Amino acid sequence: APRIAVVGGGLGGLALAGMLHRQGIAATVYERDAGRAARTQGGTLDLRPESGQRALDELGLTEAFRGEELRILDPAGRTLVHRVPEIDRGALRELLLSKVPDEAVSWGRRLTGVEELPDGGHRLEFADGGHADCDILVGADGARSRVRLLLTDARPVHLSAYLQLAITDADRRRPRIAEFVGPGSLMALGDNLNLGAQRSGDGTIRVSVTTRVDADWVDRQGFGDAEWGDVVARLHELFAGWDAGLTSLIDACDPGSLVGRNIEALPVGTRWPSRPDVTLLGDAAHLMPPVGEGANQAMLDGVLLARAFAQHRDDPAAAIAAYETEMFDRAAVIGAKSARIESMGLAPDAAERLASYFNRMTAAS
Ligand SMILES: Cc1cc2nc3c(=O)[nH]c(=O)nc-3n(C[C@H](O)[C@H](O)[C@H](O)COP(=O)(O)OP(=O)(O)OC[C@H]3O[C@@H](n4cnc5c(N)ncnc54)[C@H](O)[C@@H]3O)c2cc1C
Ligand SMILES: [Cl-]
Repeated sequence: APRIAVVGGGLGGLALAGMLHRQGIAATVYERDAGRAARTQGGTLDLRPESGQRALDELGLTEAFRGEELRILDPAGRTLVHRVPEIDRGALRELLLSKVPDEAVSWGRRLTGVEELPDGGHRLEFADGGHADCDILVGADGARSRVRLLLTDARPVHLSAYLQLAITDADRRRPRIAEFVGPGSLMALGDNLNLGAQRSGDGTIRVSVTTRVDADWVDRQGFGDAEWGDVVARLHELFAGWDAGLTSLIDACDPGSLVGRNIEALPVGTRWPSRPDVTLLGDAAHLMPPVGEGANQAMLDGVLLARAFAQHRDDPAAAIAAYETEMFDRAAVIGAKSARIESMGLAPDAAERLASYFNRMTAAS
């Protein structure tokens, strides 16, 4: 009856804990957040049949779980290509929490250190000064995982800056733009600089800026201290030369609503020697850019690892090793494909590359 500790009550950590519980296996989730909705989580996720949806199915949440047009543009506004499972992130977290016993999540416990024990297992050190011991440790603590360092010294590599703005109540307040975006999404591809817009089912349009810059670029802009007029002017300067129709999205956005982050990823094919009493899942195991659909993979990781523990109830080393063999292979395949997509879609000549792809395919007609 090993004491299993799961650091991180995110998508993967909760999926693991819920699936272990459904197999009769107790585990404790240690989560830095003060409560179940301490951190706002806006937007929607598309869950895939083989991953996100499979997890909800195995968790017993299939019932509970229940136009996506896409336009790709160039900076002049020309449509390069045209194409014609959704769940709110907050609602998904509620669904996952409903399958984890309430008393098995320790809120407000932020892992700051791990000390290996001679007899096996680990001592978990927390910011509040307390500790907890376990026999099995699962790192489910996200992109900046603290547990990851027990398995590998591999670090996330910086890829890009990502800025997120909003248009609230677009149908009433910005009807032209609402009609221009429509019910799906659009992405305009420039020179190491992309502009995206995605309509949500709550009446809002999310506007994004992605640009190939160094890790300190977001901080250097000082958006959080700037007057909104200056933020808009700087963004127009960033998009100099673009079609004024496209860049009017900037002026339509809710004043004061800009969140900036860095997009990063562990190197493709990252893996490690399997250890007998500790492992990783989700972003901790294999952080990828958003195109890697890491929410889906973290949920899949969680239920596959639980199945492995239940398949080897007398040997957690065998469970961890079986889980990792499959997880290493899946992460390598998806990581390589995500890296091709991320580097082709954000490039000095991104629009040209996309057009060339279809021009080439015509020759095979
Ligand atoms: C901009 C953006 C868009 C994305 N879009 C999509 C999409 O459309 N589809 C998709 O499938 N994926 C998407 N992803 C990826 C997805 O958000 C992540 O891959 C996913 O959340 C990984 O889940 P996780 O459980 O591994 O980590 P997380 O969900 O980040 O959970 C980690 C948890 O650990 C906690 N924690 C962290 N450190 C500690 C500590 N020291 N002690 C205790 N607790 C700690 C955190 O508070 C958190 O609760 C997107 C990601 C980004 C950045
Ligand atoms: Cl309008």
